[PDB]
Amino acid sequence: MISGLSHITLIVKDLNKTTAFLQNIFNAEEIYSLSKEKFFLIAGLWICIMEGDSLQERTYNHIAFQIQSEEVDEYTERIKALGVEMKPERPRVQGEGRSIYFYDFDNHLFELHAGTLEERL
Amino acid sequence: MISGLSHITLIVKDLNKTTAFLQNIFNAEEIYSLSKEKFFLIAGLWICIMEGDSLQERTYNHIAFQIQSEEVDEYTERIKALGVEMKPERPRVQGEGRSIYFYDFDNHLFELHAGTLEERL
Repeated sequence: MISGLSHITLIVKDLNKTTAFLQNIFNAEEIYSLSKEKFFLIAGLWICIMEGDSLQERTYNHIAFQIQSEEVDEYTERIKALGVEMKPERPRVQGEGRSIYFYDFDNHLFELHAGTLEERL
Repeated sequence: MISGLSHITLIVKDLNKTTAFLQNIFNAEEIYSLSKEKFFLIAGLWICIMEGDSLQERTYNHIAFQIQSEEVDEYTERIKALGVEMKPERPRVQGEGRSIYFYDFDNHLFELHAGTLEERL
């Protein structure tokens, strides 16, 4: 059996810049910083960031984090207030919960979803 | 606080084909199958697969799953035995554990790593 997820590794052009973004929105705790890179825990999740022009084009391939209903509006606020790229919010299926999509500086699509797979069925 | 991860969504050209791959290697349990898509649990992990030519180029952006030391060789075997693209294995820091990298059919890089972030520091 595969244990769980080990980590997600993401490649970004500016390190420091992505960092502030992460610890601002996702509130990542850094673990530490040869080759320039940094580790983070986001919602107990091992995220690794490596510097590099590896940012090929925008796709629907994305990571969704679980937030909670009341948080959606507050989180919308935060993302806007960092001037990060944030799509307008579409209503799903009033029983499928809400989602917000926004990018980091490096073509990375993020979703904040609210409403468990469990109920999502 | 962000709860955990909600799900990772991946875009693949052939659905059925990716599927077999997933449930073969990662042993994903399907949850179910408008628009063609399928859900899976991989190591208690909500993975969603959507059909689409959205497979922009190969990068180091990747997902690593946690496996265990003894499994490494067996898992190497499996990946080879599906004829999926698998990089040759590099020894890391004899105290940083081992890793294996391989692609799905759609420029998706996967890592199977063995050895906790905890000890990885």
